[PDB]
Amino acid sequence: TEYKLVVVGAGDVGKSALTIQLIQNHFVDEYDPTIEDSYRKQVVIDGETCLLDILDTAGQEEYSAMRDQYMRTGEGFLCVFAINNTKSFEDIHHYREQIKRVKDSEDVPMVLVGNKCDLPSRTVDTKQAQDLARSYGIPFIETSAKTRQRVEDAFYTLVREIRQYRLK
Amino acid sequence: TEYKLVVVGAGDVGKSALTIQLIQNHFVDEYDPTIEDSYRKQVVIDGETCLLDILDTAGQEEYSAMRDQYMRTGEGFLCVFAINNTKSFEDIHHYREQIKRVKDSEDVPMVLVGNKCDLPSRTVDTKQAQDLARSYGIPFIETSAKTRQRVEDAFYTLVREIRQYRLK
Ligand SMILES: Nc1nc2c(ncn2[C@@H]2O[C@H](COP(=O)(O)OP(=O)(O)O)[C@@H](O)[C@H]2O)c(=O)[nH]1
Ligand SMILES: Nc1nc2c(ncn2[C@@H]2O[C@H](COP(=O)(O)OP(=O)(O)O)[C@@H](O)[C@H]2O)c(=O)[nH]1
Ligand code: NA
Ligand code: NA
Repeated sequence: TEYKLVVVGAGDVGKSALTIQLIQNHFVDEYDPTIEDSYRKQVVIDGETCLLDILDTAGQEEYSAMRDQYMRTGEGFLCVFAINNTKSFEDIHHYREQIKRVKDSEDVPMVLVGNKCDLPSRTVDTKQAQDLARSYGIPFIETSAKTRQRVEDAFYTLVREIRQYRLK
Repeated sequence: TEYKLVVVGAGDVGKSALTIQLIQNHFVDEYDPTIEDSYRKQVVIDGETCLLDILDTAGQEEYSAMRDQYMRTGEGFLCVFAINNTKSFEDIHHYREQIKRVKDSEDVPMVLVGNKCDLPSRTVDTKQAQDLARSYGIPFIETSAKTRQRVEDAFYTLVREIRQYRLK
């Protein structure tokens, strides 16, 4: 039932920062007196209960056995790069292709995110990213976790993509 | 083929500290000229290629959709508590029971670890832990990631447990 979001992308692009910001304003204390302590947190986005996972192959998942399992379990993917990191943008295709392979489908809920849009030191232009998103058939959003710009929007977009996919 | 180790336990018991220490002295640069860049890191413990994963339900996996998948993929479990944290010891049974349930088996390679054995502020006695390990049928090891005591031993023990299990 819950929407399973997975944030993917190169290391140091702001996956953790984005997810923490989102959770900060979206967690609810859910009351259930038939469980220990009675109050578990859950994340609710655009009126949907969401589960959230970060696939971090640069850090926490470098020596991991779980990469393909994150991709099989995940329902929608936020593919993140940083606007000051050309390599992180170049890495998007590899992640996208992986997910496509694992899920064995051309149609996966995905949103492309260019993070750190507050930085003056841009090397990835909006148009480059737009072209990429358009090739994939997916939305593109620029975000900044530092300044809190379009963070909720990116997650909201992905939720909506998953909602549309589920209606098929 | 590779040994899939999963470190489980309450938050702040030293799972990350233990795993980082282990990796520090066990990673090898593996040369393979048919791949990009030619040199991927791998972890080798007791002459076995290992993959390493931390299940952290207090942090990185609190809102996660992946708990049961970590347990299904994992082959051996390092169950960690801290000797100054009574609650973290009380939580071991819950983790153990979860893994048993997910894997549908009484026989899972497991090692019980009491971490932070360098601390003077003990509330879990060695005998308590020994009794627990003995009930489970598994080794118990006290460790300190801070002072670097028995860290390799704990992982070596779990590797050996997995080796024995695989020989069945
Ligand atoms: N200027 C700026 N820095 C950011 C932004 N998001 C994250 N960072 C920083 O980038 C680094 C990597 O962030 P982190 O969330 O750890 O990236 P992850 O490795 O992809 O999870 C940290 O220093 C963050 O503070 C952002 O939108 N703008
Ligand atoms: N004294 C002491 N502190 C430790 C030890 N291992 C970890 N810590 C500290 O305990 C805290 C939690 O460690 P961390 O690895 O983040 O725990 P995790 O949440 O289980 O991954 C940090 O402040 C670590 O530095 C240890 O063996 N001894
Ligand atoms: Na790493
Ligand atoms: Na958390």
